[PDB]
Amino acid sequence: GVEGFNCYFPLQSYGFQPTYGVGYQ
Repeated sequence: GVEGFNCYFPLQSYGFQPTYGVGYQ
C-alpha cells in the first residue's frame, strides 16, 4: 500500500516534514 519499499513506518506522515526522501514538488 506504500508507494515504493514496504515500510510500516509512518512514511506518509513524513511527506510533510523536511527530508530528501519526500521531495514531491
